Amino acid sequence: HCDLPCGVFDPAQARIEAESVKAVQEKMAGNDDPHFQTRATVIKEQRAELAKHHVSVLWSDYFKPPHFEKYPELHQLVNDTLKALSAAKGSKDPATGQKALDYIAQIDKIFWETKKA
Amino acid sequence: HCDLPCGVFDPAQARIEAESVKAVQEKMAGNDDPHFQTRATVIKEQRAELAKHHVSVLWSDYFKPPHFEKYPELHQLVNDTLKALSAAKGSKDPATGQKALDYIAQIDKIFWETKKA
Amino acid sequence: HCDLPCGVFDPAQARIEAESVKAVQEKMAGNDDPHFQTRATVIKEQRAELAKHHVSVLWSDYFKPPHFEKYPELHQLVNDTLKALSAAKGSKDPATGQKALDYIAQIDKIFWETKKA
Amino acid sequence: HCDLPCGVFDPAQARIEAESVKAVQEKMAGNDDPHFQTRATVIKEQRAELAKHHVSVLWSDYFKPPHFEKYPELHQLVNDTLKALSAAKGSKDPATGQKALDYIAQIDKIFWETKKA
Amino acid sequence: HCDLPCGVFDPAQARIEAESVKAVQEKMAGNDDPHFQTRATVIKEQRAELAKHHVSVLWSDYFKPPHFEKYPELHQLVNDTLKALSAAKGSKDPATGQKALDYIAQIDKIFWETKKA
Amino acid sequence: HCDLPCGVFDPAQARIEAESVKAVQEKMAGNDDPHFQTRATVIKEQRAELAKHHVSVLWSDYFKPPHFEKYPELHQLVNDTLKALSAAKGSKDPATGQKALDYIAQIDKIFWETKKA
Ligand SMILES: [Br-]
Ligand SMILES: [Br-]
Ligand SMILES: [Br-]
Ligand SMILES: [Br-]
Ligand SMILES: [Br-]
Ligand SMILES: [Br-]
Ligand code: NI
Ligand code: NI
Ligand code: NI
Ligand code: NI
Ligand code: NI
Ligand code: NI
Repeated sequence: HCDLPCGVFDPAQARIEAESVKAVQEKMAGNDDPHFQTRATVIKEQRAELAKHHVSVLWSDYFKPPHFEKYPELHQLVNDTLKALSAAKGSKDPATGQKALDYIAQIDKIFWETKKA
Repeated sequence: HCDLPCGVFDPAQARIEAESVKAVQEKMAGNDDPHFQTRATVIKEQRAELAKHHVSVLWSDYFKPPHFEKYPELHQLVNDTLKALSAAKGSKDPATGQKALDYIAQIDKIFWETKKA
Repeated sequence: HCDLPCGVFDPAQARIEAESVKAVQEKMAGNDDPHFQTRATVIKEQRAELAKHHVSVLWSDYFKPPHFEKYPELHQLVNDTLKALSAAKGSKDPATGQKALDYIAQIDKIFWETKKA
Repeated sequence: HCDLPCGVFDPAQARIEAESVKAVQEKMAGNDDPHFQTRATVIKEQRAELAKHHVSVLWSDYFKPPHFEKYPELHQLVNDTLKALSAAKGSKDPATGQKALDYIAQIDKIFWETKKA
Repeated sequence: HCDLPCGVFDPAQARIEAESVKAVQEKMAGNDDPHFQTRATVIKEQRAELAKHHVSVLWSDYFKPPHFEKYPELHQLVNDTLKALSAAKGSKDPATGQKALDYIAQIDKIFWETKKA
Repeated sequence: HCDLPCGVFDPAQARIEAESVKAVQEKMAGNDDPHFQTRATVIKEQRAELAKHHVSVLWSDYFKPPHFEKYPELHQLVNDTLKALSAAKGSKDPATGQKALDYIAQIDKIFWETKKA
């Protein structure tokens, strides 16, 4: 994931960050204190950006042309995932974090498929 | 490029960082001091990574589905640029820096078209 | 701008980040959602800080003593630009973003002159 | 892992970075090219520091007084893990990476036990 | 503080960042402007996290087994300090900043004792 | 130092980073192992950049126009300090770290003078 190549990649990195995004959204629903809301906004923004970086890294650094041929929809899937993450970043609705988790889950399925074969 | 959205994008950001990459490769042929070679290596890894970030952001944050219908080669183009920037990161040969610039120039051409219509 | 030296500089880097600052200020007048206001605030703080970094780097890493003899107001100009960017960071008023851009435009004019002779 | 608290933590974040460390060390044995060795060293330093951050965050933000009560050896385990990561930073021997991984595994078991309550 | 080892550490780095935390908290009592409160919250989060990094680095990179031997309460002191910093992150009350500072002062005395040998 | 303004500034931040630069230089003189040299180069580059950021921050964010009038040589002093730090960054000679420490010491003298009055 580090560009050597070192060869170690796992969508879990994108996932755990996007799970933090959703968790923050959930918490924001429970406590309207402006200072808390602000800190939640700060943290959500950071985690969502890290999730994007991880998803982008799988796409540029791990996935190769044979993968793009086998999965013609992967380019657009990655793009939509990144857009979903930016949508979650801009929203307090955990359903937006969940949508981005849903997309990452589709990438993860494909990822582990390429690991078998 | 900050994800607000703020709507301020320019592939010049990627290009300037990719220019630094090619310039650093060029300097590496000029001075065999191991300390200098190592600093050039540090700097090149960082600038190439920034270039990759700028390219990725254009793709995810600036380009939208209408652009992708109009330019069906754009997803693959962005993927190629990022892989070219990875190849430059791994190399001392300025030809690799140039190849990354050439891809960026193709993104730049598409980008300014989308600013017209 | 990486300090190798690589010799690749362009005040466009500062300018684009300062444009994002003014754009974010402009958006803040458009949408009173507190969550949106807070994200705009996060993003503006970051982009202004990047702009300040780019300006500082030009001053320390690109401009050299001959430039300072030729442009004796340049030190104070750079100081003013950075303080203008701090003032924009602290404000929602796009006039502050504009003032920072105006100073950057003066650095830009000096910069391109030094590229000629 | 972000400090809201959001309550999302997983020692897998430290693991994955430490796996990269070990993977780099192994790659260093098979390509004596000076530029490659330098890049491998640069990347290793980065990923080892990320792994440390993730371990430190678990210890400061996730683990709580009753955990330190139940596991009187946790403080020292976390300290030994961080030192094992620094030892891996300073070394090309994959045995050092592996030792860091063995420590993170001890943290991972404790972590998941604490999530059972 | 960088992990060479270079052997240059000073708890003053944590102190200065924690002093900023407390200074922000105090400033928050005197300007109820929503934008100012938001920026103060953003900056506080950043500086508290820097202070934590500096404290964590001391503990992992500077302190050694004989220090932990001589000061059996060091592990818990460092943990309490990090938690005090998180409490300051989450609060507008300068008493929380001050408590973080009082903990860093306990670390600072121990540090300087260990530099006497 | 954080741009609120919070009002907390201390040249010690620049100093401790520049002291790390010098310490690394000293160590590089003692151990010619290429892996160690590389890691030292990495670390020195990072610390020197952080020292520059701190010096630049005093200059833009702390020092004000009354200070520049009272100390007409301060602008150029800061510029030369930053250049000295970039010189140390590019060198393994600790005398270069010491020169940058010398310059910071001149800034520090002025800084504490402005704190009295
Ligand atoms: Br890779
Ligand atoms: Br945007
Ligand atoms: Br340069
Ligand atoms: Br937490
Ligand atoms: Br150390
Ligand atoms: Br300030
Ligand atoms: Ni990797
Ligand atoms: Ni933007
Ligand atoms: Ni450069
Ligand atoms: Ni978290
Ligand atoms: Ni150090
Ligand atoms: Ni401050």
